[PDB]
Amino acid sequence: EKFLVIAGPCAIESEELLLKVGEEIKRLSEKFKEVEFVFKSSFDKANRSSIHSFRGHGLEYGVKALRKVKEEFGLKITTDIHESWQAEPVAEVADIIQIPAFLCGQTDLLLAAAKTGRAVNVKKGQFLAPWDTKNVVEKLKFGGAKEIYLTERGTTFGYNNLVVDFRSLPIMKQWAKVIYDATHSVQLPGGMREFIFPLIRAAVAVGCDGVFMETHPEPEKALSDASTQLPLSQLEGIIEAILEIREVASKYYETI
Amino acid sequence: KFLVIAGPCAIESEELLLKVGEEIKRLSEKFKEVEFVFKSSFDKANRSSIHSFRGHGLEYGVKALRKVKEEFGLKITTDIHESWQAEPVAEVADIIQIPAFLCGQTDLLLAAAKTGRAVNVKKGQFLAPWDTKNVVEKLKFGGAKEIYLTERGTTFGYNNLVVDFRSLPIMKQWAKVIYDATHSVQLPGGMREFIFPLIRAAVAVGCDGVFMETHPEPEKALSDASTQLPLSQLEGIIEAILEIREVASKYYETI
Amino acid sequence: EKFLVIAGPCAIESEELLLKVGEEIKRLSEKFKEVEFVFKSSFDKANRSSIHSFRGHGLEYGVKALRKVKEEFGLKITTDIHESWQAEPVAEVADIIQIPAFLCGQTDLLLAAAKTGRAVNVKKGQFLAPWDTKNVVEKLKFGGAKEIYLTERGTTFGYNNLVVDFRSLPIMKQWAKVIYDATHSVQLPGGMREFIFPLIRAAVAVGCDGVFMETHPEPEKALSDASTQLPLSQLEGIIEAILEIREVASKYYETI
Amino acid sequence: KFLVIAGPCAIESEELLLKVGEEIKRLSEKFKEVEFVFKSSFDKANRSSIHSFRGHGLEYGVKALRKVKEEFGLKITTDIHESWQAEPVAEVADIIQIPAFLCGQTDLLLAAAKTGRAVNVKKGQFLAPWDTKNVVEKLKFGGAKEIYLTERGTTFGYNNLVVDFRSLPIMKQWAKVIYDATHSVQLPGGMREFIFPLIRAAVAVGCDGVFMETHPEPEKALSDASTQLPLSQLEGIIEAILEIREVASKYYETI
Repeated sequence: EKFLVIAGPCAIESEELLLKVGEEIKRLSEKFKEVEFVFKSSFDKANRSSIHSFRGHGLEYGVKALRKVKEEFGLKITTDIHESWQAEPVAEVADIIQIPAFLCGQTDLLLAAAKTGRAVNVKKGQFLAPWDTKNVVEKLKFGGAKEIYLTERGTTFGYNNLVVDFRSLPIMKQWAKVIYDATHSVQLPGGMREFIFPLIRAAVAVGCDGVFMETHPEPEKALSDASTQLPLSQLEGIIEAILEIREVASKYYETI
Repeated sequence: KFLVIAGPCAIESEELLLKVGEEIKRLSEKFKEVEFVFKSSFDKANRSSIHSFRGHGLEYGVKALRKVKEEFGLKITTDIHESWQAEPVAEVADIIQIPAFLCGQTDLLLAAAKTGRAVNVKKGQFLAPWDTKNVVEKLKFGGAKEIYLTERGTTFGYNNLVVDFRSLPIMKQWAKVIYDATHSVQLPGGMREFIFPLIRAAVAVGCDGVFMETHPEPEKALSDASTQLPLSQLEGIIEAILEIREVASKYYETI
Repeated sequence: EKFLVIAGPCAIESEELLLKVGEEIKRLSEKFKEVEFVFKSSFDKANRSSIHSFRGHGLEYGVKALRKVKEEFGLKITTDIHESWQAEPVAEVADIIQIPAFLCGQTDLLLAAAKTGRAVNVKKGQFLAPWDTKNVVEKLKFGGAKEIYLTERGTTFGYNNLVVDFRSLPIMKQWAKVIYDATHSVQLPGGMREFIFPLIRAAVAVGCDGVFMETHPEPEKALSDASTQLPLSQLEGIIEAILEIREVASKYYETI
Repeated sequence: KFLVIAGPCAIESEELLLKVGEEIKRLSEKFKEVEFVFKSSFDKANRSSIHSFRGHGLEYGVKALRKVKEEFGLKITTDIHESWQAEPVAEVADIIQIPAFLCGQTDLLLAAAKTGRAVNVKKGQFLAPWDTKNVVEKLKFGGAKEIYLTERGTTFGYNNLVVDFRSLPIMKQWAKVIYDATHSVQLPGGMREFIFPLIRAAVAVGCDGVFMETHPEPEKALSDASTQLPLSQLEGIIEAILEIREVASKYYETI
């Protein structure tokens, strides 16, 4: 089954940044034909810590940029919504509607995403036990979603720290396809980078259906997640490595 | 003065709200020293199961709360779940409540501040005490003047919440602090026996108010049945925390 | 029932330090007659982080100093043991044998303490759930202990941090007398001081049978726990406050 | 070379030790690339219950391990619980194992180093990865030269352990790192189904060896029955981690 790689800059800082990253992703999709790539970027960071941090350029602008990426490269698209009303407009361009970790339990947002007919990817809340994502998936099916993903992005471990409990991959696999978020799982809420690659290797060795990675031409200048966004030039090598580890580990993946 | 926010978890019916409102009114008359605020949610927006009780709607709920504020002259507070609900709710609500999961949603906070009403944010289970500083700033930026931060527990492994009381003095540096006595002991996903003990700790440590869900018959509650306090037990607990506070206040640190 | 106050310098830095603190504790015992005071100090810090930190002056020296305190002031004594063989010699002076948090599950150390006929106080491990102290008490009874205490000293909460779950007081009270350790519960493993008094108020409001506090004439010069040891001149006020909070909260203590 | 430490949890009888030793010997002959070490405890010093199996004593245990080292020529490792046991154990044990709870007991570490043998410390459930640096220093001070740190999980709420794999590269800065595949998934106080998945993660991330308890019939084990790996399953798992390591080693960071 085709492995999923969801990647892109954290925030749609501009339509130019989007096309620049989109070009590299299109190139990788041509090389890694056994992979299904999905371009990701948020039209809005609705929950930055500080009121002074970069949020975005609006839904309208974001959707237009994302659509430009899709038209120009033939890339599938995914972006996250924050309130029910955003589902409809976003569904016009997004192949996969993403649900933020903090909102994984908001019934109406989930129902709004499901009725669009698009695929839905829910980031598992940092407060949520893996066995409790069962009802999240149940809500989505109830709302009409036929293609569902659950994304592992770490769990609250003391203050300002997240730990990844890899037991969650096979548990959530019982009711949905599982994606490992390599970027936000090492982030210190409220170092980090050096742990991205090692945990990604662990994820594919344990077994998942896809990986999610934020990447930017020059992370040091990103308007959000600068410290954890992967340098764009490193994406190819990371992908090649996980496909290699995936292949050799695959014969041992347990049947759920 | 000391704040006591109480009421049934969900607006099961304006009838139930009036029965609880009557008692809160009575206690209100008995403890003139305490500022009571009637609380109840018009919608349980994040029940684990799709097949659970959510409520009767915003309109029916606002109308029911209006009836309590009118019949008993009590202050009101209910929680909002999306930005568009702030204004209609602000018609009745004296204090707008922000759910713990949504404590970081900038637009929800700004829409709350914009109504001019008081705003009470439940500290997320994922949030460090010192990180509530930015939450308060967003509300100030948005024009909020009366701001409350409510302690409701912190994620401790799976399906468990622990109350780190160090948070009370930390959050107090930038806002009035309320202690949520009922959601702080519930396991997410012994509960009741621990509500009063931890309530006593909160007042011994020092807080500006206490938040408690109460129901005539918690057993039959449509939400949080396991943790809602029997209405008949409310007076005794209020008297107990006022006596403890009277003695302990002598030692509350300045900060 | 007489409230227990266990206090003293963390480590027996010298016999002079011991007599100096012992004098203040004797004075307080005369004032607070409704309190049972127990003088505490370790003849050895058997698990400092660094091999270079202060450990002590030996079992022999320590026991002799502790005995001097007992003879000179009529104060009850408590100190901790680290290996089974230490129980016998230590029992000659200690009225209460303390079991370190990390060793709360070592069957032989527990059995060695119990057969001395002395009272035993076990610090609850930072890894231990409160309902699991039941078997610790069972082991002690099996070994002959008739007077047992369980001491709350925090729980592992992420890295380098402890949280106090006050629900543990009424749970452990089901099988033993409970003591709240005001000093080590705010310590950051591997600020702190400002939280000592507030958490002590919480402990007595919830309800316990005693409090444990480390105190030193000049904390800033202590050879161990300098940051969290309470200034000796502050002890009287802390004790007075907890007796006041205890009295007003007492009528509400639940029956276990 | 890669380390594989395996054996039954408790020395239930030198007989059982010989049956397991035979298989480890065979695998030893099959995977010449791997350094096998036979492991078994002569005493379960911290069972929750006083009415549980502890063992048959240090003398009986050392004798039984001696029989394995003699009959099969395999290296040995057992854990000590108090300082006085280091020397007698060092007669047979090639590697002295320090229990996770006692990883901070200076005298136990020093007595272990003094025997001149190799020392493997299980990282406490309460210990941060970076704080293992001082543990290693105590052993060096004590004369230890071959030092191992073993990852066995971290306290995550009550009765639960989580494995933070970030610890593998952190501890590796000052010692060889071993991953304990069996105690890392046990709940203190799904287990088995998670042993192999996490073992795969450990080798994908990078470690110098793996630790696994195995028993001919775990169901009948006198200790850790729920988590000991069936002896017949050991070969397949070893082959699996060698293949994963062969491919993943290309990407292990230098550090």
